[PDB]
Amino acid sequence: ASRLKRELHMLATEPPPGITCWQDKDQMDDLRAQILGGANTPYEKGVFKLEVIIPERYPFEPPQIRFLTPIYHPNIDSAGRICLDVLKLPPKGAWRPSLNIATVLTSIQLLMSEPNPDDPLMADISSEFKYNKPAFLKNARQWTEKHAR
Amino acid sequence: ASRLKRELHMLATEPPPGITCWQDKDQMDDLRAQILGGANTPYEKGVFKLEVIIPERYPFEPPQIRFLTPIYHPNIDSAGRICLDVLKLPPKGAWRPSLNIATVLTSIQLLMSEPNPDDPLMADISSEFKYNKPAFLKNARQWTEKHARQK
Amino acid sequence: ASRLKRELHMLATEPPPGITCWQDKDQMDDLRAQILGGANTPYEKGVFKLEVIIPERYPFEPPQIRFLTPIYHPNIDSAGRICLDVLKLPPKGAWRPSLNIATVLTSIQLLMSEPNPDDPLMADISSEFKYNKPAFLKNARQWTEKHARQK
Ligand SMILES: [Zn+2]
Ligand SMILES: [Zn+2]
Ligand SMILES: [Zn+2]
Ligand SMILES: [Zn+2]
Repeated sequence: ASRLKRELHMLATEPPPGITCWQDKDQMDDLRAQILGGANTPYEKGVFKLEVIIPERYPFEPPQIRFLTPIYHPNIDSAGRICLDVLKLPPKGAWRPSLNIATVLTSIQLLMSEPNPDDPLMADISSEFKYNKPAFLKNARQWTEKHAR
Repeated sequence: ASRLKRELHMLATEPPPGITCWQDKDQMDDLRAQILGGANTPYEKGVFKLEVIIPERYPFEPPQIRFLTPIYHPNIDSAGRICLDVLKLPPKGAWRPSLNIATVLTSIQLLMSEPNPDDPLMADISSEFKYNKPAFLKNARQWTEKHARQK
Repeated sequence: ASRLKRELHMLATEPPPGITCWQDKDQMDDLRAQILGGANTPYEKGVFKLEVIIPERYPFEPPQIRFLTPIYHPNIDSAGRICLDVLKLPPKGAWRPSLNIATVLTSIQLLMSEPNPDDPLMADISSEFKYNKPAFLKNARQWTEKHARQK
């Protein structure tokens, strides 16, 4: 502990240029959610599990949400990370303390139904969505059958 | 502060249509495993670390297992998630309470020796496995050398 | 609970061949870091968050570090995992106890400025970096604006 304790104090106080390092404490790390796949989307009949972390400064900062169930989507990556305006920090992002967990989950449900070509987290899936939509839908349906449904 | 408790009550009793939100309590979250790379597989020289999480209603739901070590394989992704029948619920999947941690780890070891081309979690890797096999095997050997600890 | 303890006993005493289990005892898991995007790189004006885990055997094994903020780079994957010599053990790697958390964070910052096409975790990005650099720089800039920029 002597090294680590002192090491951490040196990083807190005299870090290298462009670098900072601190401790956080989440309010809650064991919250989970489930979203049903929507009618008239390739995720229909699938059930999708998610992780919801409530960070230290909620509701001033947004919940931190990743998909646990795999999903084939241009805005959702191999690690389940999600690109969405209401999940991004103010002032540039759309999160505010006048929204809540329910509204962000409803926004993720909407995203599943309305993928956004301008916000790629998965460049290959985004390219397929743009230039060969029938192939994208086939793949999205198969992944839903394999990993969700 | 008190908001969150109230918020969760409201999510629990009256959620949005198609959405549910609840609290999980894992039986154990710090359990680890290690699988030695198999003979006559491209993973031979490596050792592979995994995390094993035991959920609240085990053994009625399967263990939640992810590779911590990077591995180049069509059925395993960058988060270490694993597409395998014994890790999925019936009727589609093969989990039942007559299986256990030891048997599912053995099943994952067999999956490492026998990849499945129809169960993809990484699109480029699956395609390459089926259509450009020599490139797959070269990449799998190189990833073992560069990103796994050597045996 | 009784079932789980019985299983852990059996795994400790008579595991399947090639497979072992144990419980990790990390020194620390709640440490966070931040790297400012470097001047004269495509990551300029981005702010990048990272997770730092300090394992049981630090400083004789390296710290375990990944990006939480998405970044477009040949040596960093979709889960934020980082391919870098000082994060790996010898003989293949360069971690030694004379290094520390601060120097490794500085090495990650240097890696951002100087990608390494020998060690690709992202094959498509590595090819773009080698053969179509203006397109690499343009895409790295766009990803920075979309996922890492705060004003
Ligand atoms: Zn984003
Ligand atoms: Zn690709
Ligand atoms: Zn699957
Ligand atoms: Zn590596």
